Amino acid sequence: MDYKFWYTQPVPKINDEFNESVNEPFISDNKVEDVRKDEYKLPPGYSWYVCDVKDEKDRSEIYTLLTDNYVEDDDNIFRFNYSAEFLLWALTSPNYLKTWHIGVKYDASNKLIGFISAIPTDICIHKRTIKMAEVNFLCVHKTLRSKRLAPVLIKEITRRINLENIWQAIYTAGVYLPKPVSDARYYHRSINVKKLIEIGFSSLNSRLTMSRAIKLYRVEDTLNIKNMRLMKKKDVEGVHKLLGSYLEQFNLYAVFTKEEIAHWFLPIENVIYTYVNEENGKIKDMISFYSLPSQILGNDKYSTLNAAYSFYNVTTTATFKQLMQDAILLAKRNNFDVFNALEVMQNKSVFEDLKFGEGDGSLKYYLYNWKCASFAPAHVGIVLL
Ligand SMILES: CCCCCCCCCCCCCC(=O)CSCCNC(=O)CCNC(=O)[C@H](O)C(C)(C)COP(=O)(O)OP(=O)(O)OC[C@H]1O[C@@H](n2cnc3c(N)ncnc32)[C@H](O)[C@@H]1OP(=O)(O)O
Ligand SMILES: COc1cccc(COC(=O)c2oc3cccc(OC4CCNCC4)c3c2C)c1
Ligand SMILES: [Cl-]
Ligand SMILES: [Mg+2]
Repeated sequence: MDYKFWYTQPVPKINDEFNESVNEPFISDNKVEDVRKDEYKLPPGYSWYVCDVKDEKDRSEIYTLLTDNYVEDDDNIFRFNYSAEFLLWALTSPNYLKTWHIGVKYDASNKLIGFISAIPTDICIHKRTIKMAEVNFLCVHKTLRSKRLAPVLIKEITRRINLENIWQAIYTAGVYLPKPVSDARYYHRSINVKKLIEIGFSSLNSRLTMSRAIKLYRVEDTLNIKNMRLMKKKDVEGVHKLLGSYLEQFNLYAVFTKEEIAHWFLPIENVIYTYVNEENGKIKDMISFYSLPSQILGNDKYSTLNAAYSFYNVTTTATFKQLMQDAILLAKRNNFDVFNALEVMQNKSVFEDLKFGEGDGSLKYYLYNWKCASFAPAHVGIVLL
């Protein structure tokens, strides 16, 4: 389109394409002492608000904002419905800053109508490891859309991040903006087939009757890796090493510390599931997925789609296909209707054999203030939430 906000930002032009050997900021040499110390102006009757995610009430108000106003599917039949407990997990990682959790309230009602967040994470992009901010959960109330509020939120978080002497960020969106480093399609592996058909997430063709669709997706309730168990505190060193060593091969991935591994993977009911296979006290395989339910808009029978999203999966003792079959099965065991993944890492390789369907769109990966060659998604080794 025209991208009049994005064009003033340190990000590539729509027509920019860089050699593999390019790996550097757009703007280097930045200075904390020069960063604006004043908050971005909001329109009359609107105020900044510092959200304390560890306060139940503040967390609940972010949760209602996103519940009613967050990302929908193209046909406006489903809306992402991140739980409050998920938000807590997502936003309170190691060394997080409360003042990168940014709310906008409407003066007169005192109601939260806008939100944007970031967490600090070490990102390796093309073998350069950079302190970055991972930005998520940008949201403006449906009644206030197209008012140019989203650039005010962006600019204000950029200012807040810059104050910490961080100059790059990482983010994903479904919408095309200037300009993806990678673009990954999503795929859906049906578990509760009939519910999926009923709510219009999946469809039948005459070759596929209801009974046939149900047989097609039926799994065996027996793991390929018999000893796969919920991760415990004792497993953090092992997971750190297994995941840490695996991720080195990709062009884009998070460099997790131990403290990060514990946060990111220790299980929490209805938010994050990690399973491990220990052999001789060494952690040899792992599976992880997170819970992201979709609210079903206007379906008489169901109000929630229970969905599991693939997180980080590593196998040394089985085929990746066997690993990801077990991950489908562990998801089913925890009541999920569907197992979603992106075509990142080695995922695409198993999608056909494990009966994933292609979805309807793709997820773009972005860096802010970084110049580098774009790449196919199989070179992406990071999953954002
Ligand atoms: C070094 C530190 C750096 C930190 C900062 C890093 C950057 C982080 C960037 C944030 C990454 C967030 C990642 C994330 O959370 C994950 S992606 C999901 C974002 N949330 C949703 O899609 C929920 C529903 N929609 C809304 O809330 C509104 O439509 C939002 C708020 C999306 C835009 O509100 P609006 O009422 O529809 O629009 P205006 O206010 O009038 O603004 C229009 C301007 O916003 C640009 N826009 C629209 N959607 C965008 C998006 N998803 N990313 C970036 N930019 C987006 C748009 O292109 C236009 O700029 P342009 O004229 O150049 O084209
Ligand atoms: C059925 O429910 C919905 C609700 C809203 C939108 C859509 C359409 O996008 C997908 O159906 C969709 O499927 C995916 C599978 C893996 C990872 C994905 O993106 C991540 C995780 C979610 N937040 C941002 C980064 C996705 C998405 C966005 C489907
Ligand atoms: Cl400005
Ligand atoms: Mg707006």
